[PDB]
Amino acid sequence: NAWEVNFDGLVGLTHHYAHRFQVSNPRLAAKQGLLKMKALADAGFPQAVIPPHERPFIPVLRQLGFSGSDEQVLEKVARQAPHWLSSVSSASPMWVANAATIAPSADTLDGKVHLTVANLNNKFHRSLEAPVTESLLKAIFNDEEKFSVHSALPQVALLGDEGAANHNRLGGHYGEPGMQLFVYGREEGNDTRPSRYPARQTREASEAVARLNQVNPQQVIFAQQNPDVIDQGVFHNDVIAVSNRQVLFCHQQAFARQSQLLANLRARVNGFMAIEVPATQVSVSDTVSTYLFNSQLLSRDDGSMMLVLPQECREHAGVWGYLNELLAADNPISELKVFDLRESMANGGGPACLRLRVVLTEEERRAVNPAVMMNDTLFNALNDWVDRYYRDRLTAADLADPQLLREGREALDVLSQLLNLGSVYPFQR
Amino acid sequence: NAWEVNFDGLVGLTHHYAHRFQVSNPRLAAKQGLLKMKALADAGFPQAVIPPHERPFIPVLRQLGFSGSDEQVLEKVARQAPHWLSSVSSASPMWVANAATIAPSADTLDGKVHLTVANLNNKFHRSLEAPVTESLLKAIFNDEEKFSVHSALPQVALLGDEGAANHNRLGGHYGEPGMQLFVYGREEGNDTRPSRYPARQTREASEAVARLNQVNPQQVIFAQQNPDVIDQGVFHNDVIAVSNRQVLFCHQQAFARQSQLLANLRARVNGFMAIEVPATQVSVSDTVSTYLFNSQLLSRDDGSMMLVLPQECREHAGVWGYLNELLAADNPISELKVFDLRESMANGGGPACLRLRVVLTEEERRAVNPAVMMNDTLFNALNDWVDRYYRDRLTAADLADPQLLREGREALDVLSQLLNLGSVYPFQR
Ligand SMILES: [K+]
Ligand SMILES: [K+]
Repeated sequence: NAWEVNFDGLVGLTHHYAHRFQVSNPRLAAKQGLLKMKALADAGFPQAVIPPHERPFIPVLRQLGFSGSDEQVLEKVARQAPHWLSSVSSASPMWVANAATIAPSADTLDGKVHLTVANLNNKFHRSLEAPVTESLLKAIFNDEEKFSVHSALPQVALLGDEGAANHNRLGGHYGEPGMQLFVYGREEGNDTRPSRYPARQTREASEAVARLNQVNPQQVIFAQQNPDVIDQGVFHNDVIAVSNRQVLFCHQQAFARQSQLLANLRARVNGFMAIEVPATQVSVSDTVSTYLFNSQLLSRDDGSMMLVLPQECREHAGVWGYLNELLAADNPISELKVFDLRESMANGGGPACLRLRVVLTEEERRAVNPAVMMNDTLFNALNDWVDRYYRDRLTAADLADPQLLREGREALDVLSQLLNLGSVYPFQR
Repeated sequence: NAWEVNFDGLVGLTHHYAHRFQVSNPRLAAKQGLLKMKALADAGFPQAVIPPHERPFIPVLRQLGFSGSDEQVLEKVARQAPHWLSSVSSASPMWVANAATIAPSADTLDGKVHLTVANLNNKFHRSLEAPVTESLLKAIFNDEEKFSVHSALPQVALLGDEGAANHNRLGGHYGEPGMQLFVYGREEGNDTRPSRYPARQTREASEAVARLNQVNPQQVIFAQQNPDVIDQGVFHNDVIAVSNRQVLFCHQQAFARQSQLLANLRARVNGFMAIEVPATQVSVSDTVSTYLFNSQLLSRDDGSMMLVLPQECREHAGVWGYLNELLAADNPISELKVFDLRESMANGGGPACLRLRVVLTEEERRAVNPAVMMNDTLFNALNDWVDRYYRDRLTAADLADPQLLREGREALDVLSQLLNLGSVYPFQR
């Protein structure tokens, strides 16, 4: 039987702000993330980890015209065009919800697990991720008889893809064929689209990923996000809705043709249950500020569920009130769990943004690189690694420091050994 | 003694329309282009050629999720999503003015000729060109002691680059250090930008290419295109202005701060002469429909110049009238030459769009692959090749034909032998 395994992103050393804060705490950011990972693991929810990337990323600076040695390039950019430093030093890869789109073997035509890297074309600093993200996935899901990793879609606005963050999977047990729901923000020919915040996900992209992941045509549904919610701050579906098994926890203003979509899911998903949060109870604004929907909806063995939320949801009387009501109402959600993720939330990432859901059978679980599976040993090893290399204070100005560069290179080289990934980074090649 | 050599694009076999004409004539399109090439060569203007690309381009269709053999992929796309066929079968590479940005050795810090491939990120069908365009340039400008080809900038809207079409070079003799003028349509932070037709060229990209091409900082000027002209159809600078030696032939509504730009050129370029066409005489509309500014401004040995224009300029009484006046006025232009380029103009390409200007010293000219330099032998060989493989009629519907695919592959394989390029195309690797 298959279980849903969460793969979380280990915050990188250059985590920074580019709130009125300019000083970040990389070390604390990583520790907060590790704590969430460990807690869930300890509670019985399969957990794994995905490492940070090479930052600053000098290769793209060379692509931009700066030549010399890594340190000279860094110096030239610092002196001539320092704004690029921030753009090539983001710890954004930590939000693995955007790393790729997953298709469990129960939904594929060739019976293998498929993962398609997201190009993340809309944002320059995130578009840099794809190549390295592909290497990491291939080093983690290395067994080609069980896993199939596809390269990201062409890097153009027409095929903007933000991955799992806009993906959903509904059904009975995880191991059974499920219904996949792809949410997009825009499509060619459709005049209905955001007018203040461009849509990062296009239907053309979603459909291509569906194709690449060999998804059964009858087990896929494409739905357009409500354009008005996007203009309010919902840049990904995972900020206004989340799914798990037969449940779809969403805001009433989440989808363009919501009524139609839900009815369709009810007809196609056995026992499907939609939990819509009316705007009266919680507004879109409240949703965006608390990240109520960027929560993880987990399943226990008895069929009950747990909601993992960021601290902002508890600090908001209105949302907390709603959650306690939901807890007592007639539905699977029987527990609420809150985590302090201030560092990630400062840059726009909640509990779900930091994780990538991968349903794996018992045999597939065994095929995954064991060095990335969470347990006491990995937890302690990572914590020590963080205490050794991560700084407690960082600003954009420190990105020009050659020593930060050197520290990050050693750190990643040591981590690649710890996670048994080999020479997975560009600088190692 | 350096000369400016024109490298024209040989129209590909899939030239088609995706006016209301639906039937294209690939063969005629190629022959019209060859005729212009030959005429200029015969008149004494150094001329060379750049081959078409692999079309349909199946590899991108696979990236989009269609698997199987080349024929099956083609079949699946034709049946499932036929609109992709057109987007991967464009003969757009013919407009080599967008292939890359050139820096003559007289302007470079390392004394070599630099060529940076344009990403052409704005349009999906043209963004496919970069990789193959890079291989072709490296096979034509193969001597690395004389030429340096740099890969295209990252494929993101922030770094949209359309190449030479937005470039200009002013100065005395071609071989002397010249003043480079980079024209862009938008830049970050600048609220001044097109509002109807997105700007394909960003200042950030222009500046990066300037760096890649090792351009002397004092020999470069960045100027913003007038946003109002862009919204009227001027998607590239070579549709509203053209330079040559000490002359800059442009429309009065060409640049944002025109007065300041021209005064600056007057101060930095000896003998600089700006020929501004007032709106009263020729409107922007007239400009866009006739392609008056997408003309080639050539130099003869005595210092006189010749304007190479598309038929549309002669057919427009107003523009033709202005040209005759310009010919008699006090300036270097002493001759007008018109060519029939209806096929290319049908898709938005005039004489200049079909050519890439490369200033080369005598030694550099000798270093260029001799097999692509224009002469009677190459001219006759190419015309025969065209007659053998090009169809007289074509529509988007024919792009699904496996036989057209096979014809194009053999044609390109034979052409690669004729032009002594080796296995330069993906299908040959
Ligand atoms: K409940
Ligand atoms: K004249």
